[PDB]
Amino acid sequence: EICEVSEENYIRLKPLLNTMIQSNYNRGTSAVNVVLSLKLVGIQIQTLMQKMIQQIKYNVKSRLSDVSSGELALIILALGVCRNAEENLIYDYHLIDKLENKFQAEIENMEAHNGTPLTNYYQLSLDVLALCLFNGNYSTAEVVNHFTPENKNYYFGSQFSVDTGAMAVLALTCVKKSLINGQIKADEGSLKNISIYTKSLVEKILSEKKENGLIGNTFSTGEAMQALFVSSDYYNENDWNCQQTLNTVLTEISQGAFSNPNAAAQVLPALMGKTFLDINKDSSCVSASGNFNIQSYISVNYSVRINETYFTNVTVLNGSVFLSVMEKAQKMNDTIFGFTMEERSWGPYITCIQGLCANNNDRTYWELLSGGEPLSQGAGSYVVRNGENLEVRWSKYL
Ligand code: CNC
Ligand SMILES: *[C@@H]1O[C@H](CO)[C@@H](O)[C@H](O)[C@H]1NC(C)=O
Ligand SMILES: *[C@@H]1O[C@H](CO)[C@@H](O)[C@H](O)[C@H]1NC(C)=O
Ligand SMILES: *[C@@H]1O[C@H](CO)[C@@H](O)[C@H](O)[C@H]1NC(C)=O
Ligand SMILES: *[C@@H]1O[C@H](CO)[C@@H](O)[C@H](O)[C@H]1NC(C)=O
Ligand SMILES: *[C@@H]1O[C@H](CO)[C@@H](O)[C@H](O)[C@H]1NC(C)=O
Ligand SMILES: *[C@@H]1O[C@H](CO)[C@@H](O)[C@H](O)[C@H]1NC(C)=O
Ligand SMILES: *[C@@H]1O[C@H](CO)[C@@H](O)[C@H](O)[C@H]1NC(C)=O
Ligand SMILES: [Ca+2]
Repeated sequence: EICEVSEENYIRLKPLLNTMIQSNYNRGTSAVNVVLSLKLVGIQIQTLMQKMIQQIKYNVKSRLSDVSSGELALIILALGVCRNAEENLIYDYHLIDKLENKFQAEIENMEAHNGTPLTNYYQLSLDVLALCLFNGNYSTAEVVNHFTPENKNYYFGSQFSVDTGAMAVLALTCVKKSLINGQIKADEGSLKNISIYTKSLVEKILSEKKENGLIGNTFSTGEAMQALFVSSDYYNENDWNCQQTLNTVLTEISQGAFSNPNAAAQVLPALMGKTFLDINKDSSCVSASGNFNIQSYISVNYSVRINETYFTNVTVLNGSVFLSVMEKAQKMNDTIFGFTMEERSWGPYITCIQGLCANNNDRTYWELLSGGEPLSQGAGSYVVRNGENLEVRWSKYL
């Protein structure tokens, strides 16, 4: 099923639009995902477009080797949503060729490191999707080999990653269409296995549907909708009410749930009935598209769990974020609560605590929890409440 915001309710999407516009003033956040999101729904924003090109030219000319496969995949997707002058950058910089190498590096890392890629399966799916949409060279056998729904990389602990599953579905679906067309040849029976993979992934995605229509959490729903949009083969009308899901998301937007530009970007296309598969590299660019009218303190139980657990009661100003709690604890005791964070596009990411740093190959990371439940937001955004059992936990992907 495909549902979308009616033209009468377009005003409800304004907070998303506003959020993405403010990201112009944030040099730490990406413009690639934002511009991709906008162009996908037929929206062009000059300032953000200029920001993205600047970021792309910067990374290509002096950091291309360090750019992750998934990051390059998004760059290619953003530059080639439709045919324009900026799309030439893909072929002038040979980004598709570079993506093939980065994608192969992910594969060779899994062979060397017990099945763990350099990044993750979300990016791996982004890689296949981009290579598929832009006629890049990739092995379908490699896809059949690694994208099996039972693969551990679809799961973070015991939790199936809806985001990962959704992006995989979008990628696998592209390969399917490419196979049925004349774009790509493969060993006969590949279409069958990929279809089965997709079938299983759709079931796992729908199994994470909440009572309110959300699929996974608030921030995985948008791309989950995309995946379900293109995979109606594997579910009935009574397996999913798209309208309920849409309505719940719209409610979240009005409550400011999508204040993070990365989250706003990822949710937008589906709300307009669009998916990543609507990317037509051979022209869809409508040049005329877009007319825009324009003290109190609180206390929590903060704990750091590794094997043993260190805990204190911290007091912060009301409306403080999870990160503020961590910083207060660090001041109380740098030995025990001292941490290392890095600035990401999503925001502040916790890499190390007590000199103990998260490791990709070890499949280890720091997990944020409240009352034993994993947060849906980062430390920099999660507003804490009185009497909350806040916890940062050393965890595995399992
Ligand atoms: C892989 C993945 C992803 N993750 Co994590 C999950 N699950 N994540 C991870 C892993 C990262 C390491 C790895 N192997 O890459 C992993 C398992 C450790 C992780 C952890 C976290 N994640 C978290 C969450 C909530 C999110 N994650 C997603 C970004 C969720 C993603 C889904 C999505 N994007 O919609 C996701 C599936 C794909 C990210 C990616 O590669 N994108 C493509 C890439 C090209 O862009 P990128 O921006 O460079 O991606 C990098 C960063 O995003 C960073 N990163 C990953 N997650 C976060 C979360 C935050 C808050 C920040 C600031 C950075 C990150 O890791 C990526 C590789 O370096 C999220 C959209 C999933 C969701 N629907 O809830 C959500 C963001 C929501 C929001 N409004 O903030 C955690 C806070 C969960 C928790 N309760 O502990 C936690 C961060 C704790 C900390 N230390 O600060
Ligand atoms: C498809 O999967 C089946 C069952 O695992 C396997 O026997 C077969 O070799 C696969 N076919 C292709 C072309 O991948
Ligand atoms: C544009 O925004 C202004 C804000 O004052 C509003 O009054 C006006 O009705 C809007 N114009 C339309 C209808 O697009
Ligand atoms: C946790 O304890 C185990 C012993 O059971 C130890 O081997 C391991 O190093 C500890 N974990 C960390 C993160 O050091
Ligand atoms: C706070 O966390 C500690 C462990 O870190 C635990 O012993 C204590 O019971 C917690 N406080 C409450 C009331 O939940
Ligand atoms: C935490 O709790 C203790 C005991 O109730 C209290 O005396 C102290 O003021 C609190 N400390 C902080 C930093 O909140
Ligand atoms: C702090 O502010 C929040 C909303 O801003 C409010 O819900 C909460 O009640 C306030 N502090 C109290 C009374 O615990
Ligand atoms: C921090 O807490 C630990 C554990 O109670 C304590 O032994 C140590 O003296 C403290 N370190 C600092 C830097 O205050
Ligand atoms: Ca330190």
